[PDB]
Amino acid sequence: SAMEDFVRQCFNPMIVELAEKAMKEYGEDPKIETNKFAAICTHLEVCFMYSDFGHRFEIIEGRDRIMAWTVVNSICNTTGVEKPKFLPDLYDYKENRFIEIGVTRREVHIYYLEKANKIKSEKTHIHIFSFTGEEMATKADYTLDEESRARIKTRLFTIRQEMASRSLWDSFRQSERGE
Ligand SMILES: N#Cc1[nH]c(Br)cc(=O)c1O
Ligand SMILES: [Mn+2]
Ligand SMILES: [Mn+2]
Repeated sequence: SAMEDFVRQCFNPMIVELAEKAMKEYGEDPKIETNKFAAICTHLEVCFMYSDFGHRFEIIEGRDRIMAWTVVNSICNTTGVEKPKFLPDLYDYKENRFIEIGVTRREVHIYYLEKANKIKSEKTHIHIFSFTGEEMATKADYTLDEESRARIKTRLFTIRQEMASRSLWDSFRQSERGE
């Protein structure tokens, strides 16, 4: 029950509510799949931090599927960018490309390969963050300036260390749930 307490204590209510909604979609109980719960919250918060550091970015993640696809289709219709096969996380209006955001407890390159093999689209930019301050991005183009990426890396490390002080990090990292 400690993972749920930590989640509600370190993530703001909006993020927690969105994550619980995602889990209700999956038919998953956040009191049981606690690690997936924390992972969902962390990925949501990274996506929102990313989109706020720009308005440069359009947030697709966190919307219900109806709204997410409505926004994707609006962007495609008004830009001509090819429609992604999977719901991406953001749209970058400056570079004019969709972005998939990855947050992993494994090596950034392994998860990068996983994401790139999955989405199978040369056009969606991919950006992977770890909990150790590492990143990897398509073409090594990290989109953001050093300060914003620093802010995200700090937040992720801090989440890791909070989990560690509560003896939660070990279970969370050995689990691939949420990636
Ligand atoms: N939608 C969605 C989604 N689901 C998992 Br699992 C990992 C992600 O990075 C992501 O954007
Ligand atoms: Mn997503
Ligand atoms: Mn993502």
